[PDB]
Amino acid sequence: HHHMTIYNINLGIGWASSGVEYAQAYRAGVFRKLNLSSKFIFTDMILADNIQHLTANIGFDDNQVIWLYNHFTDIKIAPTSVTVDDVLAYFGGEESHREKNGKVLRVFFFDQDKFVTCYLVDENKDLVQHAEYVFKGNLIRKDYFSYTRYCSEYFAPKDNVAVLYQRTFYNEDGTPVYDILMNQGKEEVYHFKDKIFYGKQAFVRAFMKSLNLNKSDLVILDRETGIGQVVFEEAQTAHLAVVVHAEHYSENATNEDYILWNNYYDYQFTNADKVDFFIVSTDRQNEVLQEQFAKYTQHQPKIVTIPVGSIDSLTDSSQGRKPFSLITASRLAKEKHIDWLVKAVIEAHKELPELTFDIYGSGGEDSLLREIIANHQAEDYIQLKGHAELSQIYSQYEVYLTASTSEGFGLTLMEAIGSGLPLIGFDVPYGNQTFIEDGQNGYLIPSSSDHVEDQIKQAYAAKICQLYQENRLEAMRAYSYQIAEGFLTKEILEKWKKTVEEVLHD
Ligand SMILES: O=c1ccn([C@@H]2O[C@H](COP(=O)(O)OP(=O)(O)O)[C@@H](O)[C@H]2O)c(=O)[nH]1
Ligand SMILES: CC(=O)N[C@@H]1[C@@H](O)[C@H](O)[C@@H](CO)O[C@H]1O
Repeated sequence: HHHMTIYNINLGIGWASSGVEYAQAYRAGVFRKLNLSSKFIFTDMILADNIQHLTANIGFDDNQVIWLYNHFTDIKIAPTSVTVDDVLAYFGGEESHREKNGKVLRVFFFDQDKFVTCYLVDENKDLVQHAEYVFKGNLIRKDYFSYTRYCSEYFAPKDNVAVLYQRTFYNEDGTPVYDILMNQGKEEVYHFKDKIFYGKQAFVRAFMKSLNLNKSDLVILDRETGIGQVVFEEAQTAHLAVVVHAEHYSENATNEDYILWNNYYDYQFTNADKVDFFIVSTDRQNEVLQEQFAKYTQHQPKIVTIPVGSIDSLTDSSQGRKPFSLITASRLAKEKHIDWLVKAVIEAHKELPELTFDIYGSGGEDSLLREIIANHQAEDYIQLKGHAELSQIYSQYEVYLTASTSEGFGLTLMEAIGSGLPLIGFDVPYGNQTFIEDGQNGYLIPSSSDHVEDQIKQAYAAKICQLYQENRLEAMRAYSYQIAEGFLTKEILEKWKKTVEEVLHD
């Protein structure tokens, strides 16, 4: 490549990803619009799914995607198109019968000692994402497929448990490119046939060098656990930007003489002299971080404010908004405190029996949330919707609720106001203070460090009730759209263009 390329580095991606991954997807949308060459690199081993299925889901174009382990081969990022028949060709013939159970297809043979389990992309299609080969009860090999087999895993029995010892990655023609020798989940040795790498760091270094980075390239680092030093070192011949996503230090641990950074930034902040610029989503975080660099460190890095999201256009309700309908959208994670919202809604429902509350997202808090709902017999008006595509969802509702105690930005807050939702949330930095004008487009609720649950639920309940009882909904929605005009894609393109124009040239 001769053209400027923007390389973006993250660990992983899933069906129900965090805002970090969605922010990357927003950024990809911007780079496409600016007709700029970009790559989004993921460094995690992802085998449970075809990585292309995940990236396409979130909206990356296939040619914007680099997967670390695939990169050294000539197999392109692609959807799974291998069939059951294609799969069975890798294993010996003579099928006796099958068993199907959803996506799990087990193919039995007359050789009673062997069977193949296929894991289908779609229960009602014959596309096979990966397959498992079992001999006399023992798992021996797993193959992984896109348009051909790109990876095999090799297993041997120990105490009757299958132990992974080797992973091999292939080229299109079926020849192996490299083997990873495994030890209890650690990728210890990467054997490239004519050379060898010891440890993932060395492997990632080789990857970085394989990019042939030019001075006019930009490396943007989103997440970096395990690989920071190698990325930092190899990015010096290009330009290096670090995106700060969440709150970046611990207030409770910090005092006049000592600061405790967020673990995901400690490395980057310690070595800020190696970073060309940091990116933050709000000016308040910008100023906070700048001050802390001056107060606690010997660095004075460049820090630019670029929102991680933008709104293409405001979205109007297409068929109207259900009366008294409430929405929240997040990972079901402790730091979002959706349980406080559920209890608040149960309470407000005493005064407004028409209230409903839909909860979008996935996460380990689902068990607690179901328990609270069951305990109050609230199933008919409070529901978990799962992780969904939200673009058409928000404008079907009246008001958005958040009990998150901290947001670097909060993409669902931006998305919510872009669809004309008033917001009710805690008066906490940074996102809530960016997106909520108390009394104009919703309410900011004072937060306390002791976090008394009874007080919290009473406050949210009171505020929800007040919005409806004082007839504030029309005015607040209108004000949300007004705030949202400050977060439109047109503005953001210019911010990126400007930043890109400054890394290109000087
Ligand atoms: O059911 C859901 C819930 C969330 N999201 C997306 O996940 C991202 C969450 O980002 P945010 O900044 O709100 O929270 P984070 O997960 O970063 O704390 C947003 O872009 C949402 O649109 C989604 O697509 N479907
Ligand atoms: C809890 C928290 O701070 N989450 C931040 C979010 O506010 C921000 O929108 C996103 C994308 O930058 O990074 C997140 O993970």
